[PDB]
Amino acid sequence: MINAIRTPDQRFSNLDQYPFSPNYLDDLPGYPGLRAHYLDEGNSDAEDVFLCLHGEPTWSYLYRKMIPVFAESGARVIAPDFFGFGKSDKPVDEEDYTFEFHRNFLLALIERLDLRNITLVVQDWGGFLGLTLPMADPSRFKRLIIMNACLMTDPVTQPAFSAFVTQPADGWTAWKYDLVTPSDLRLDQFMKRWAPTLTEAEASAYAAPFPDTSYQAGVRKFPKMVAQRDQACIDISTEAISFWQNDWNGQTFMAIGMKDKLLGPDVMYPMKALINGCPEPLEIADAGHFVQEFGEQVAREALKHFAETE
Repeated sequence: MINAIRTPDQRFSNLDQYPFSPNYLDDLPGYPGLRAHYLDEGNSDAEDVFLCLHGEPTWSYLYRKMIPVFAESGARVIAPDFFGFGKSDKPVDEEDYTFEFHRNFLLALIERLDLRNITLVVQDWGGFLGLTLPMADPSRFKRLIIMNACLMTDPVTQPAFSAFVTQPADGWTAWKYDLVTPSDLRLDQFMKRWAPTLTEAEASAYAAPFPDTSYQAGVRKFPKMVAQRDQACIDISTEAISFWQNDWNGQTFMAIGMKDKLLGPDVMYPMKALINGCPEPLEIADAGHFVQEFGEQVAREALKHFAETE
């Protein structure tokens, strides 16, 4: 079994702009005893479902500006927290966290809730994982909103998606050094550095899930998994490419956080070329890596784009 700890609800008591009522699932196939938290907003009987996937080191809090917009259009919004993150249970051992550990959780959740007509909404690890889900059951997915993300494939198949692991020094090397080498990891202080428009209250909401380092085994493992891609990760990621090029016939919307040192234009303009029918990217000039902090514009533009297409 997997040994996990749970964050005290008290830590989430007064989160700025997070009025969303909690939903949980403690009975997922392959994840016994592990309770997963997810948001389930908007009309539950909606034709469209926006599945919003977060990355590192965030949780569904990152979608708080986008969720109202999507919901007001008549849609259902599902925003799950990865194990190790947010209000989900947190495995204490880093080795329990793998690519398939998170990917199979997502497949398990989509089946349990039986989600169809999915507009996939992705960024960072939500992208790395999320972009390999449509091929597993393509009839469930109808659209994609891709923000600063790509696939964890091998450096030969796609050099773009590995070159940042090399450089620049103030880029990935800094991002990884800040997350895996501090024994005193203050996620609010980290997020104030990498998302410099965050208010003090917003930033502390990113530290809320982690009372102390014993809750951060999953926050440490994600950077390590980018650097050291395992065979299952490469095979699934490289097979996902062929899906996006050849099989994908759904509506796509892309938005780039232009100030992002790691997963900005040089990762995203390759990513565009691989997604069949991907239009011109909305380039948000003032946005860094966490484009969802400029998410009200992205959400509105995506709905406008999708509506003026079909």
